[PDB]
Amino acid sequence: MAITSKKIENFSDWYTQVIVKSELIEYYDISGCYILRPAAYYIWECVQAFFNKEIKKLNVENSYFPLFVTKNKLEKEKNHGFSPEVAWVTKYGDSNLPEEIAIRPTSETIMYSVFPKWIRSYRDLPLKLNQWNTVVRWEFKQPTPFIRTREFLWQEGHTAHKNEEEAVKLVFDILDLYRRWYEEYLAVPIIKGIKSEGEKFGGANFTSTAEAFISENGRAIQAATSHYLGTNFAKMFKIEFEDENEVKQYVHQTSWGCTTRSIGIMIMTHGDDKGLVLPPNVSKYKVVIVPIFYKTTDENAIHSYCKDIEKILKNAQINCVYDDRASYSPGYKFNHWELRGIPIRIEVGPKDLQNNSCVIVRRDNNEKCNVKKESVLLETQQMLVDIHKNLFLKAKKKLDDSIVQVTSFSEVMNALNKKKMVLAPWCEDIATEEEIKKETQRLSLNQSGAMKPLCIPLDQPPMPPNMKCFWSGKPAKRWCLFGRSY
Amino acid sequence: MAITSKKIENFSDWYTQVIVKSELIEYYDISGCYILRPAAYYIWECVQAFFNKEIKKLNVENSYFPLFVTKNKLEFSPEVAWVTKYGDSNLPEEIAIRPTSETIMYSVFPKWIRSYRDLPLKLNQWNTVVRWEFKQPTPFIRTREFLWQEGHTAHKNEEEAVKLVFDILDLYRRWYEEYLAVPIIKGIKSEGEKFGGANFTSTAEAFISENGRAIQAATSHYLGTNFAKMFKIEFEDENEVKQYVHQTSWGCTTRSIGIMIMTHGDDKGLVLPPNVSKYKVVIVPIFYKTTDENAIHSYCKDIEKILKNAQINCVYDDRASYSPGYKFNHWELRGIPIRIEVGPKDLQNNSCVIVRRDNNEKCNVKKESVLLETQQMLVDIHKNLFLKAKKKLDDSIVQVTSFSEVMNALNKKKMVLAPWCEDIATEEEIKKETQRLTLSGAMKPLCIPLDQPPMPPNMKCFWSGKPAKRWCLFGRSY
Ligand SMILES: Nc1ncnc2c1ncn2[C@@H]1O[C@H](COP(=O)(O)OP(=O)(O)NP(=O)(O)O)[C@@H](O)[C@H]1O
Ligand SMILES: Nc1ncnc2c1ncn2[C@@H]1O[C@H](COP(=O)(O)OP(=O)(O)NP(=O)(O)O)[C@@H](O)[C@H]1O
Ligand SMILES: O=C(C[C@H]1NCCC[C@@H]1O)Cn1cnc2cc(Br)c(Cl)cc2c1=O
Ligand SMILES: O=C(C[C@H]1NCCC[C@@H]1O)Cn1cnc2cc(Br)c(Cl)cc2c1=O
Ligand SMILES: [Mg+2]
Ligand SMILES: [Mg+2]
Repeated sequence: MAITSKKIENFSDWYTQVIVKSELIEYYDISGCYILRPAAYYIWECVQAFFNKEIKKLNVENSYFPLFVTKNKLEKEKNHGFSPEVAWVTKYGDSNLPEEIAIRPTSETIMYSVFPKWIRSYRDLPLKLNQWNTVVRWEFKQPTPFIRTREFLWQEGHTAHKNEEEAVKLVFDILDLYRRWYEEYLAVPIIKGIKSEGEKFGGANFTSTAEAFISENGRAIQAATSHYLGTNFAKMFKIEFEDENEVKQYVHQTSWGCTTRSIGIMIMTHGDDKGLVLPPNVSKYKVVIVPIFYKTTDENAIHSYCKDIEKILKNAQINCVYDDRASYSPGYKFNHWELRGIPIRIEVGPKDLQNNSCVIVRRDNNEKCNVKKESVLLETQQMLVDIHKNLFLKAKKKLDDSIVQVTSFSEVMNALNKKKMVLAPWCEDIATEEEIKKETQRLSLNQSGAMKPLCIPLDQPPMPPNMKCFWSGKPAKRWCLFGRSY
Repeated sequence: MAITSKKIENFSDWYTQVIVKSELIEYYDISGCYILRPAAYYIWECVQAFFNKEIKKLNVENSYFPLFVTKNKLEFSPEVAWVTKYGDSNLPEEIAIRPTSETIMYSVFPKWIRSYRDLPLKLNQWNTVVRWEFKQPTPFIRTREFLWQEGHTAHKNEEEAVKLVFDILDLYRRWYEEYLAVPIIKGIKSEGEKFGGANFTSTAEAFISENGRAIQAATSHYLGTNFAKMFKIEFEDENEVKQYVHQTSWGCTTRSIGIMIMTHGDDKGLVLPPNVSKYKVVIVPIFYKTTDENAIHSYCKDIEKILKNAQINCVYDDRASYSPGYKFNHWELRGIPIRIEVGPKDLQNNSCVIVRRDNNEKCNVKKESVLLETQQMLVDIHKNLFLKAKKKLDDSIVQVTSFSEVMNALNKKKMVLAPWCEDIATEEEIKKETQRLTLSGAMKPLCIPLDQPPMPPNMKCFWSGKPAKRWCLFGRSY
């Protein structure tokens, strides 16, 4: 088992190979659904634990609402173009249901229908809820393991506040928790930003977003969402509270979500030609121990040594595996565990046993270092930190190198052709969005190739005071990130 | 609000009132589906964190398998929900929502298991399933959708598998007893009540005194090679000989929450084992003057700090809209284990008043020691709840030798322990005759308990008169 396609040459097939052979997923006889094996789900558990800790600090309470929602309830607020993606239960056994029932594609209509019962006065606020659940969307866009799946795991938070300031504050708090969840657990850098009027969630006042970029195929991917919903849903669902004068006021809402797409983003960011590369924080085993016998008499000495090292790491709660299987060569094992993304390999040969040393090898850059057994615990600890740092830094470099700043449309296509995004001064007129889509599609016929507004970044470079929009020529308001996406 | 029906007098309405007014659930416009509000879901998270910790000591690895299973792979029948449409178009073939995941997982087990080095395979899922139940649903107890976990393992032999079966069963015991303060009885299902694909089903049974109802609390099966043969799950042993795997499966649902409520709830509302209550303590201030307000606020906050510094989550109810009485009632209703009242008189003593939820005992405590006496109290409450429940379980069993004795016992809201021949045949006979004489009156074999009383040398079966093999538990259920 080896990775047959190179990441830069054939990214799609490299991806499918990596995720199957590293034992993250199995494919399934229902298109767009994938089995999450222990190695994948472990990553989900880690980020889940982190995120739970941090939102409980914000006093968000977990909850669980039904998987099913009635047609009447799901469809109450007009359509507001999701309808072909709804999966419908039409019967139980061989008996038709009087009315069909939908599986949740998200929980707005389920939760907000009961919010008025729970919110009567200003004394009931804020209301802060989260769910860890599964949803179903029958994606017609190309399904891709983790990135776009028809059933996926995720978290949805919904809150309601007495005013705008408090809700918006929470929207950005959540957003930085997403930043930390990418950075600290997946070693993935993201760009924070505000979605254009064309790209935001229809029900939202504004949509803030974390964007990632896969440099290897030049594609941006939305990494997480955090919305200021204002009073839009409060009006739709009649969610009001009597204020301190017993005057009825609309709540100010937020919602926010992040999915197993994250695992996908992480795989694509750090994976190399040898396979999966895991940040230590989301790998079950931090270290693999591999014995080496240069045709040596005593297997048992080396075995006992290896065992000692394993006990040292395990006792320090650094989980590890000792691969003592007789039926595979050391080289086989090196490759096998590289493919599975074990952050550190420790090799023990006969020479090492004589010197009370061992050889430590980093998954990320393949650097080796002979070190004394009695120092392995401190070395390992530090190395697991270094690895994370390295991964993050490398990813950040690629991210920063993927942003070409431009001032006129004339520079754009070149940039797109080099698998980059563009940062451009933009008038933000809603009409220009589809225009820019159409033109970049058309011009891509020569080189979907359309580029779209990814986000208005929080980190704006200086805007020269007479600067014009790259596209319309009108006055430019802010810098916007554009690029091709998933 | 308060509880309008008494537990002993009208159990159903009491239960409905308690779950809604203590803010555990909201009813929903699809029958048998219930919203889990933060207080119920918190309970679920606690027992989940515990179970995860323990199965992870057994090298069980969590995973997630799809909600959907194809018609082919799936093939009880009318209980499955079918998705047949996306938007306005029909799926070319209908897909089911999982009622359980045996066919989803065991289909892929052959690919993952090649040799004894791949064994044991130990997987768990925290997920949801849907079963379209015929019976009227009961919040937590029997719901159309429920959360649960499913564990599935495959071992190289019978011995290892069976040992895992009972390790898991004990973990369920601890789930109920150390976290929900509910006593259970370990037993083995009769040959008609067991899981069909199983070699044997082990089970934990609970009982509700007040309505005389037995509830299956959790399951742990030895599956032997049944599924290994039907699904072709084989491993190369250490001599390169192919052998069938020996499998196990086990599960426990949000029903456990129900079992706890019913067990500990009283006529003031919810009663919670301290470890599954978000707030262990509510601190309530008591005023006379506007002058007192500051000194009592500070003091209160001080207590708060102490508790929270010792990782004891608590709520200071400094609301002015409400009287201390209303507060007491409100937080008792929501099942907070401890109430610390702080008044002026207490303030002059550097003391306060601590009040227990389970038995309403009050006592004065000096600020300096509040921490230590709260910790102890939280232990004591759990213990008291468990012990009391245990008594009520023990007094719920009536040992009989002939069917002559059964019926009075049943009608006293009891279950019977009887010597039985374990003839599958006798199982529906007994049920047809027990109800002849919104829930059924029939009684069924609950479990053949692991702790067997001695069987007198030639004792006859309480029903068929044939020789008795073992002592079995019989009773009414949901
Ligand atoms: N099918 C999917 N599988 C996995 N993750 C998804 C899927 N659809 C959306 N997400 C992610 O879920 C988060 C919440 O997304 P949401 O607001 O529901 O996205 P959306 O409106 O559907 N945008 P789109 O990706 O174009 O479908 C986003 O950060 C997406 O990255
Ligand atoms: N509808 C339900 N809601 C909640 N818990 C349930 C439900 N059905 C079964 N359980 C519990 O889930 C656990 C696993 O049992 P399982 O084998 O899945 O069902 P079961 O034994 O067939 N129960 P039943 O269908 O009522 O005869 C047991 O503790 C059951 O009591
Ligand atoms: O799901 C959303 C908005 C937000 N819901 C809570 C978590 C964070 C998330 O961004 C946008 N969205 C995305 N896909 C959908 C698909 C269908 Br089908 C429906 Cl009915 C509705 C939707 C839908 O509302
Ligand atoms: O669900 C089971 C057996 C075990 N599955 C894994 C966890 C523990 C549990 O006891 C029994 N069971 C109960 N109800 C079912 C309903 C339907 Br519909 C189907 Cl198809 C199958 C079943 C079914 O197999
Ligand atoms: Mg979408
Ligand atoms: Mg059933």
